[PDB]
Amino acid sequence: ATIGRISTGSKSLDKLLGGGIETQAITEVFGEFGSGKTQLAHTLAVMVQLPPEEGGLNGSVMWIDTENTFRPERIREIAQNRGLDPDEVLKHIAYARAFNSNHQMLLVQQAEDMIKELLNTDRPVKLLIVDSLTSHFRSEYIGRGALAERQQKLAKHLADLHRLANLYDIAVFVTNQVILAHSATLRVYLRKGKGGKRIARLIDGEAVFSITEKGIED
Repeated sequence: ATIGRISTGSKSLDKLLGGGIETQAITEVFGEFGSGKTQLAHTLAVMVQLPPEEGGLNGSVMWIDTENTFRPERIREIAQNRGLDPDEVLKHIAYARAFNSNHQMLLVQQAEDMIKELLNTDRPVKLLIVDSLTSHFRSEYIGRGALAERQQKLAKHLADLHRLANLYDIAVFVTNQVILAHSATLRVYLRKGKGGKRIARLIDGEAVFSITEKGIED
């Protein structure tokens, strides 16, 4: 299947990404607390639901939340301010809280059931968010020997996510609060800049955007 692209809401960030976030890929955003990772996730969960000529994929969303940071009213606000029905947009987000890293891993396997169910509807899953990818792994796997164990478990979790992305033509978008290896297909470093702006750089030019009532935009 041909790759799809999802607009982030920011023309600057879209250009940095080569046209938006890609299906059949894991895009990781990483940066300090407050860099805007979760705001970008909320914006993408709306943008993907737009039709293709507006930067979406007519898609539904699955969201795995490890930090209780999903805000339904933020979805509704972004949707309404972009001309979309807030309740329809919210309804197309399947939401799950992951209680620990092992539950997080099961939830990704569980997501395949709904992905298959929706695959031939008019709104197949096109975006799978894991926010935060790493928080439970960081809290649970700590101390001597934890580097190898944590990286091996994360590698398996990421392999599961890569399979869903590649098999079902989904964009996987993950957040990471920040020498270690990584296996996301694209890594985007996010940081605060002047004037309330956020700055994004690809890891291994820079885009600049604001967090607004429309989610993010230039």
